Amino acid sequence: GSHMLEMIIKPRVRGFICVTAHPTGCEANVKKQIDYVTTEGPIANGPKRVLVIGASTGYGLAARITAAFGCGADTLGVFFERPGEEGKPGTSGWYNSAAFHKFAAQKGLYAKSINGDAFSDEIKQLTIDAIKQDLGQVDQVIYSLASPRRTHPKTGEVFNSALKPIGNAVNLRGLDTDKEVIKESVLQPATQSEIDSTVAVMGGEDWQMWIDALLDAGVLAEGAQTTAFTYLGEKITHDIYWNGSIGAAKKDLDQKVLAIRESLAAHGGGDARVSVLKAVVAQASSAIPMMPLYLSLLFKVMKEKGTHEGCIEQVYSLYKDSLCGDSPHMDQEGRLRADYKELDPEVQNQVQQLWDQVTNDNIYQLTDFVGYKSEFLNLFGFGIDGVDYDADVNPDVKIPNLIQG
Ligand SMILES: NC(=O)C1=CN([C@@H]2O[C@H](COP(=O)(O)OP(=O)(O)OC[C@H]3O[C@@H](n4cnc5c(N)ncnc54)[C@H](O)[C@@H]3O)[C@@H](O)[C@H]2O)C=CC1
Repeated sequence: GSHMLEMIIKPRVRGFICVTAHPTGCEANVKKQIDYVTTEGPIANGPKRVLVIGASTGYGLAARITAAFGCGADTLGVFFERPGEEGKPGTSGWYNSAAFHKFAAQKGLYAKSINGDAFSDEIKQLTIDAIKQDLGQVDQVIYSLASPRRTHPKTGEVFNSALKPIGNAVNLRGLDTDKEVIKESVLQPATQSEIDSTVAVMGGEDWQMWIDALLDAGVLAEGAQTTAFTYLGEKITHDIYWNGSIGAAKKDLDQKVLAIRESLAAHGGGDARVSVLKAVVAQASSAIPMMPLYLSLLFKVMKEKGTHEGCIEQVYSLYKDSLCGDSPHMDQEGRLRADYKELDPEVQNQVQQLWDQVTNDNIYQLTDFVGYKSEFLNLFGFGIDGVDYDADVNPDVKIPNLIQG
């Protein structure tokens, strides 16, 4: 009885994290993103040998799909995910990557992945080995890591990022998605070590080490390109993302990209850019109470303007318009911008006006909290069209050409 080895997978939410994922729904999600790309059409003169660091979920997964199925690229992915086993579904990023390999093979595209700590030297060396063996060199490096912690590869110190303002304490409105209440909480300012720790985790050092180690090993093509993804947002979240501990990390990136750009533009006119993207629902969104509230408001306002979109729409445009096309959105620091429709003055004015009217009683009249909840479950493979959630599945979905570090 393989009924012993298969199970019916449902969402289990503990705190504000979904601790299960559905493999069939994750596959359908990857397919939906692939189908969006192929419907929009090919992207000309894109890279053909692409390394994506953080390739299993969210924006990194969208970049891998865009590169592969939009630009026709062979892709090498790096991520840190949990395989499935009997009675214990793996992470959504694992099932997403299983689906990616499946569809890439169907279309005759190279797909290899490395599972391990991208902050470590050992994973960087395994990645170099794969490029040498399979691709020779890569002509694009996407940096799309998001982690709350980083083990420094030389010293072994474990750094933890902090989500805090700098200077004064601040009162931040948020939405508790477990109790479904509007709630304010006071965040204390970050200590200097909380700033230093957040810069170490979320700044540009590891990104630079990736370029540094790859160069020393000679696996970056001429005219090579690299970009790191980030969020800047506007006033509502600025206490954190502009002036806060995370802001300090983003000030690291605007400097590191200049050094990286200098190294590549001497290498046959390569280029490097910080790419700024719009706010989306991500796995960790519900645990930062301000984001569910902001997203629920932003979604409703942008839907009323016809401009709501998620990861694959964002990154397809970034590739088509900025990384590979001739209508880039450069800003004054030299950042590629894909977030301009979120930062529409009228959108922001409307969100900021609704921000100060939303209460426990009008949440569903003033916001798209419904949409937030649906898109959050979607991340883990739940609520997808055409999926029979009553059918048993084997949680141990395997991945060919998966290098375990
Ligand atoms: N979620 C959002 O609203 C926005 C996010 N971004 C940027 O997008 C990038 C990706 O983050 P998200 O898509 O937000 O969510 P995400 O959590 O979906 O992606 C995180 C990725 O990093 C990988 N990862 C984490 N720790 C790792 C480790 N130690 N070793 C190897 N891989 C590891 C995960 O496997 C996954 O592939 C980040 O650079 C973030 O700043 C930019 C704009 C908005």
